[PDB]
Formats: sequence, C-alpha cells, structure tokens
Amino acid sequence: MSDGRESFLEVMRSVYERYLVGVPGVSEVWLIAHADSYTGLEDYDGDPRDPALSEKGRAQARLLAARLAGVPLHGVWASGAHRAQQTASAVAAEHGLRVRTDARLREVRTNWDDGRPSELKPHGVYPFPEPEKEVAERMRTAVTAAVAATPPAPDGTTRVAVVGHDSALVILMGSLMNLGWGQLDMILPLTSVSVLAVKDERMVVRSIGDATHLAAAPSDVI
Amino acid sequence: MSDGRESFLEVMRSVYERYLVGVPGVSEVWLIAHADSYTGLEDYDGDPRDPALSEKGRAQARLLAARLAGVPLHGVWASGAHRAQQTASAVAAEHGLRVRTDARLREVRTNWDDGRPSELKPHGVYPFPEPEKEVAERMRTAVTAAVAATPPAPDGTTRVAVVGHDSALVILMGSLMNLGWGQLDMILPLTSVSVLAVKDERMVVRSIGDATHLAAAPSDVI
Ligand SMILES: Cc1cc2nc3c(=O)[nH]c(=O)nc-3n(C[C@H](O)[C@H](O)[C@H](O)CO)c2cc1C
Ligand SMILES: Cc1cc2nc3c(=O)[nH]c(=O)nc-3n(C[C@H](O)[C@H](O)[C@H](O)CO)c2cc1C
Repeated sequence: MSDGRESFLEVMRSVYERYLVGVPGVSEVWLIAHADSYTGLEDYDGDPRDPALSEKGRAQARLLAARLAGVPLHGVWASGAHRAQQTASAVAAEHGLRVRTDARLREVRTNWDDGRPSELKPHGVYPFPEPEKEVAERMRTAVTAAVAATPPAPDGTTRVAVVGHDSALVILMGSLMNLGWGQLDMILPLTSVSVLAVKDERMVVRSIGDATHLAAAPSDVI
Repeated sequence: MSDGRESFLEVMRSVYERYLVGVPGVSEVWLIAHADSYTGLEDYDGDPRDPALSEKGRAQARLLAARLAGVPLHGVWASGAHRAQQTASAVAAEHGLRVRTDARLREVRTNWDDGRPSELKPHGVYPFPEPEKEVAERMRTAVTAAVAATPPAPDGTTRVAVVGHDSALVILMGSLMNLGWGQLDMILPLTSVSVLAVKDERMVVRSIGDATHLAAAPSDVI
C-alpha cells in the first residue's frame, strides 16, 4: 500500500513514457536489413553493385517473411536496390501490401560504389566516402516520410516495415542515440529486424539487430 | 571480374569475423528480461519487491515460450527472483531442462530496496545505489559462468538462456561495448530477447531488446 510500491510504479511509468511506451499515437517502424546477395558474387554476371538475392538470401527472406506473417503491418518500404526490393517483396506478399520505394533508403556510398578498392579500417574509423551525418539525415527523413505516407491503422499500433541496408541502418540507430560511428559497436545481420517507436518527429530505438528467425536454420542459410 | 568486388568481399568477411558472424565455434547467450509483475502491483497481497508474474506477465511468458519452443536451448539460468524463475520455467520445460539459479543475475539494487522513494533522474543520470561498475562485473561473471556451465551441443550453435532483469541487462550490454550508463540509451521490454555471441573470452553484443513476439497479442499484453 504505502510501502514504496506507488513511487516505484509512478517513476517506472515516467521512464517508460520517455521511450514512448504507454504513450498514445505511437507508430512502430520495423527496420529490416536486406537478405544475402553476396554469396556467389565473385562469379556473378549481372550488375555486381546491384545484385539480386543469392540462393541463401532467398532462404533467409522466406524465414523472415514467415516470422512477420502474423505481425499486423500497414506498409512495406524499400530502397531502390534489387536486394532490398526482393526482401521487401517476400515480406509484403504475406500481408496484401505493395512494396513502396524510397531511393533515400539506399546504402551508404562505399569505396566499391566509387570504383575504388575496399580497405579494412581499424575499429571506430569511419570507412565510407559519404559522411555519417548525411547518411543519418537521409535515413531519418526517409523513415519519418514513410510514416507520414502511412494512414494511421484503425486498430492498435500502426506498423511500417522498412527494408534497407545494414550500414545505413546502424548509422541511423546510433545517431538517434547521439552516438557516432563505432560507439554503438554492432553489425546488423542480414534479414535482422530492429524496431523504432515514432511519434510526430521523435524517433526512439526500441530493439536492434534481431535475426532470431535464423536460429534453427542450417549453416548454409546463416 | 577483378573489378573491385574481390576486395569488397574480403573486407566484408573480415568485418563479419570481427563480430563473430559466420565464425565456427561461437556460442550464444539469450538474455531475457523477465515478464510483467507490475500490472496490478498496487493491490498485490504478497511481497511487492519479489512478486509473482501478473496475469499480463503470464500471457507474455506464454508468447515468449512459444517463440523459443523451436529454438534449440542447452541451458536455462535465472536470478532467484520469483518473476525471473516463473518466466524461465515456461521456457525450460519445453526444452527438457531444469531452471538453474544464479543470484549474481539479480536486479541492480534500487532506492526502493534502500528505503528511499524512487526518484526520476534526468536522462544520463545513474539512478541506482549499486554502482554501474559493480553491476557490470557481476553480470559478466554470471554470464561467463552460464556459458562455461553449458556443454557444447553436437548440432548447430550452443545456446544458453539467461532470464534476468532489464536494468542489469542493459548495464551488461553497455559495458560490453565500453559504454557508460545513458550512452546505450534504451530500456529493454519485459520478455525481450537480447543475444550475445561468445567465443573464447570474447563477448559480442549481437542483438538487443527484441519483444516482437508481443506484436500480435492484444493491447493489454504490452
Ligand atoms: C561495424 C562495421 C564496420 C565496417 N567496416 C568496413 C571497412 O573497414 N571497410 C569497408 O569497406 N566496409 C566496412 N563496412 C561495411 C561492411 O564491410 C559490408 O560492406 C556491409 O556491412 C555488408 O552489407 C563495415 C560495416 C560495419 C557495420
Ligand atoms: C534507461 C533507463 C532509465 C531509468 N531511469 C530510472 C530512474 O530515473 N529512477 C528509477 O527509479 N528507475 C529508473 N530505471 C529503472 C526503471 O524505472 C524500472 O524500475 C525498471 O526498468 C523496471 O524493471 C531506469 C531504467 C532504464 C533502463
């Protein structure tokens, strides 16, 4: 009764509200890293900078789409890249949704894109020619624009899936926590799910990098 | 063919290996926050500091157990708190395992534990009387022990589930990234799954805070 439990619960509620938990009008954005397109790239005769999914990637996307089949989704967005579109299509096909495209969801520009050799940088050294703040801002505006183009769901939480690219996604999530490259020291697995909570222009990182739909899969799928 | 794709792929493989992705002999720790015990706590007739799960928490634990039913698990550990034990019991029984207890997984000591009203701190201000460094040390010890206690499984990835408490868990994961309280600025949802990848004495934060198994449930389940 008056034994500290009231103070504990009220403060917990206040903490939850800072992270948009227990707050009306919150939408969720499920950020999805595209599935594998690099197995076999050494022998690929298509555009090697815009490859289709590999056989392994098709299998990952099928596991992802099954995982998300039961989740109410109200929109699916993708970058213009084949690997993102193809992943998004697998997801959207379980929901009666059409994949909407936003080129601003593209991966960070890489040395590879510029036709230069790639180099392995030390931890914490930003490795891309497109600056981190520019990547973060185009991801932030692409995400809030996808929410603004999604009508609020009539029952419960509006949820938008956004299929993008692992480096640009982890840059977005770090920037949302006011962290620079290397501080949020993670790589997002292919087909991983990361959740943001969004209300008006405010965006909160709720979960990061979960590819647990692959946990029981054979090793040639991981 | 030798158009920059080979250096791109070689760098990519090296980056994956730094984060234990696609590396043989890696184990996983699934860090699980216990299920709800706070709904209705204001009227709870037992010990409010060590309560059983609520009706809502039992529903969350059921959804969590169903999520993990198809995931191979080779050990289940929990703190001694009833709410952690009850959350773990739902997971363990479906994998043919007894729940094992390690009190080093207990929640950070709170103002409530010390007889002071809970106080809402500004973001970034550490709110507990047990120092962060001490919480991180005992959590790392406990997880290291849970990994060491689990014999390698002969199929796929060896996996240990560890059911604990959200503040201690996010302290551990921040510490594993050499970050202090408030930098990894997240609260972990109840029944959320976070994953560490482990090989030798190296622990990598793989994923954080996923409670997507709750997304299809009724709204009174979160
Ligand atoms: C933490 C991390 C470190 C990275 N390091 C490099 C690197 O040093 N050089 C490079 O060309 N790409 C790097 N990348 C990109 C990466 O190797 C690969 O191209 C993409 O992650 C695959 O989608 C890195 C990405 C992340 C997330
Ligand atoms: C990011 C974060 C900030 C929190 N801030 C406080 C706080 O200011 N005061 C407090 O009593 N508990 C705080 N907590 C604990 C929280 O309110 C609650 O007691 C636990 O999360 C319940 O398991 C915090 C927890 C997190 C992870």
